[PDB]
Amino acid sequence: GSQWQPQLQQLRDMGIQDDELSLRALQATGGDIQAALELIFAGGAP
Repeated sequence: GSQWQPQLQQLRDMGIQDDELSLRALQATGGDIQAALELIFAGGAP
C-alpha cells in the first residue's frame, strides 16, 4: 500500500468519508483494508 490512497478509495467506494480515520488504520495495519476495518472497529489496535 503506497500512500494508502487506493485503500482510501476502497472505503471511498463503500461511502466512507473518514479518510483521516482510514489512513491511520492503514498505517497501523501496514496497508490492508480488511484489517483496517478491524483497527477502526477496535479504535486503536487488536
